[PDB]
Amino acid sequence: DSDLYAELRCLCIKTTSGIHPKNIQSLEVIGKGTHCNQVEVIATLKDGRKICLDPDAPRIKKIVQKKLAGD
Amino acid sequence: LRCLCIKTTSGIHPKNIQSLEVIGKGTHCNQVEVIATLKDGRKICLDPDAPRIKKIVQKKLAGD
Amino acid sequence: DSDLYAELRCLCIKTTSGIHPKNIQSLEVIGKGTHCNQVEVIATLKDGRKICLDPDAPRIKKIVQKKLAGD
Amino acid sequence: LRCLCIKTTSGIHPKNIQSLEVIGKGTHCNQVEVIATLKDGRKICLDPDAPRIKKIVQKKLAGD
Repeated sequence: DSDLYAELRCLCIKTTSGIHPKNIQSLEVIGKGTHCNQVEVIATLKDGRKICLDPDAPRIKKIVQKKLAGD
Repeated sequence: LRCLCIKTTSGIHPKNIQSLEVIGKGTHCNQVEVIATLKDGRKICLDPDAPRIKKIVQKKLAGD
Repeated sequence: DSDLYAELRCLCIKTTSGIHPKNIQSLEVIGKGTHCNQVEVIATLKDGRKICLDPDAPRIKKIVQKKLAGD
Repeated sequence: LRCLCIKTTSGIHPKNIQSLEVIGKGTHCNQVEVIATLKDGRKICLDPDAPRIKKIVQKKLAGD
């Protein structure tokens, strides 16, 4: 809890569960660790923009399973 | 440009996974690709259709 | 400026060139794009902590070249 | 988990690369791995020893 100079920790303090899966190009799930003590999910949109998703949101868990499935 | 993951696995323990990237099918890759990054920086492809993997993903998402 | 709700843009507003190459596990170089109009370099330390490196610093460019080479 | 890049390439245009990740040799992968993510989300392995790749990396760092 004593940051190193220029250290990058958690990326997403604000999150949403309101995205349409058809607009997502890829998804990254970053588990808890020494860099940040909360799970963070980042969705990369087809246009390159990125958005912070709520890992605990039921809708987000279902979006992740459909993606895995090729849905 | 094409598929990166030609060999995949389904028996990795979740304690070792730091993060996962899920990429859908595209013009030059007709399969969903799941790349896990280990705590030691090494990377591996996971079988997206194996039930063991679907559960490891849900646990990673929940803080497991 | 119009950001989408919960959008993630630039990650490193503070950067440094004072890092020892031997402590770096992996390096990520993220080019400019719609998500952020400046190059960003994130070094992941052996312990998992992450730090923002200066891409324009001669010392950083040389650290990337020795890493590519297996140093 | 071990070496992810068995096939690498040295002829991709930097215009297509969004980001690169460089991973050093470890206990079970005796080669530096360079994974490029294209703007379409596909991933590819780059030959770290080729001069055309060493230069593409420097252009990326420089913002070209």
